[PDB]
Amino acid sequence: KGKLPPGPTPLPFIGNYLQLNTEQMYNSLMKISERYGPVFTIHLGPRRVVVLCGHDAVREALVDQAEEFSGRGEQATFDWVFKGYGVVFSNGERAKQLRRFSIATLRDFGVGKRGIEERIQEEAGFLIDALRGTGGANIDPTFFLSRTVSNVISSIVFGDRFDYKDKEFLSLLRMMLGIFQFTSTSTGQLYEMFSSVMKHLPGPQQQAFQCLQGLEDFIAKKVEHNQRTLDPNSPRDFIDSFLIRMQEEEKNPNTEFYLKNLVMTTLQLFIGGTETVSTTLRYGFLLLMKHPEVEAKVHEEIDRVIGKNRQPKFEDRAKMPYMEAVIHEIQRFGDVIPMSLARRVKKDTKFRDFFLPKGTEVYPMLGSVLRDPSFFSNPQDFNPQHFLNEKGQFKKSDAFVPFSIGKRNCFGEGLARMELFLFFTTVMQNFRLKSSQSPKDIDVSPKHVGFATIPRNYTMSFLPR
Ligand code: HEM
Repeated sequence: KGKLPPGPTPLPFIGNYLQLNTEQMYNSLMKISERYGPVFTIHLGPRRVVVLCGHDAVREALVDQAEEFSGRGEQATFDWVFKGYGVVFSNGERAKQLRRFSIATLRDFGVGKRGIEERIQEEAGFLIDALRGTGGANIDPTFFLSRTVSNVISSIVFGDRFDYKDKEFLSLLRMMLGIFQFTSTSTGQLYEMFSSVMKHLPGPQQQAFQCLQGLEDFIAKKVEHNQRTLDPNSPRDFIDSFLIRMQEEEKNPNTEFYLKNLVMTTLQLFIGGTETVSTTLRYGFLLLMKHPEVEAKVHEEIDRVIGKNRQPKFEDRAKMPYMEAVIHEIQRFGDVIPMSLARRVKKDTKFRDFFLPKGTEVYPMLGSVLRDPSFFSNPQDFNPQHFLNEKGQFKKSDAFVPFSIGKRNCFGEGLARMELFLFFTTVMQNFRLKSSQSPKDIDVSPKHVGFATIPRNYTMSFLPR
């Protein structure tokens, strides 16, 4: 039929604003889906976007027509500081160049090997100390977790970990949490529509830019330091590596390796490798307290497979199917990045008898995939059985796509999975979770759902086993 997907009729400038709700974009987009189908067109202000709902539609596009959908779309709040630079929000040659360099530079510093595992196990041991540091008192786990997580990716890029007491470190973590929380509030989602005007007006968005400007300034600082303490044959970290390449590409006018890409790519890995994992852990513990029966089974498997003395190791997962189903169930229910990171068609495309012209933005509704009623029997509930078969063995699912799928998929998935398995397991081995309220009253529903999925604020206590 050679034509763009159908959808609600837009008014000038505001688009389909009146047919949406900034506080609940996902729900609003799904409602519209009920009427136009799993694949439709919506206008976020002047942003013409094609929405993909359900596993089938998403896998077809991002995987079956991968190259066609390999373009990177936009996220206005982040593009405020990134402006198309860095590996995450760049396109074409710039993205091809930075992405390839990032993956390799990550493998050279241990990602996917013994070095990174040992670094994660060491940081895990530091979390344990910190948790015992509480003496079982009821606390907000938020920053206990992000400090631990952030130090993993920090080791890669900045060269070493941060001190848990380092106050500038706390400051940087508050900025990351503040930014992810803002992009999920209705104002943050309204800004996705009217950034052209909102970026110049007073309001919460300004505070969000300050936090981004604060993380950039910090990155710029560290880079300068590395720039004047650099050993061109011995790179200390990601930043030194990039610098090496930069010096090596000075006589090339068209290189993609210059200061701005270094700063942004770094700020992106720092933020990306922190908040997403931190949020996942934070939500997961909430879910475990809400479900004692599960915490109990996790303990049975941990005690049996690992014991109480040695540290859990990554390979231990092959022997812990239940613990594996849990982490998946946590990522599925969590739905951390509900609408993934926008994609855009790299060139005119024919999709399911629809025409998508070059440049069209795409919204892969990963949340609609993690809950596709056709791959999970009770999508709305937290049930590890979703990833286990009859004999209690780990069962994979094609609908499991928290890291998205396709050519611009999360290349931090490996590190994230190793972190999630080592952190959850090691904490569960050493503690039992005491929530501050009767399980039945615990609210596991989200506080904010926008660019991210944010669990509700809560306190708990870690009692020694
Ligand atoms: C449990 C944690 C994490 C989740 C749920 C997650 C999720 C995502 C998602 C949904 C995307 C977009 C994929 C697409 O375009 O189709 C993405 C992008 C990416 N992630 Fe993650 N991520 C996590 C952890 C990490 C970590 C630990 C790192 C860093 C080492 C990281 C690095 C990135 C980067 C650099 C991109 C952009 C890739 C590109 O543009 O080609 N992520 N992530």
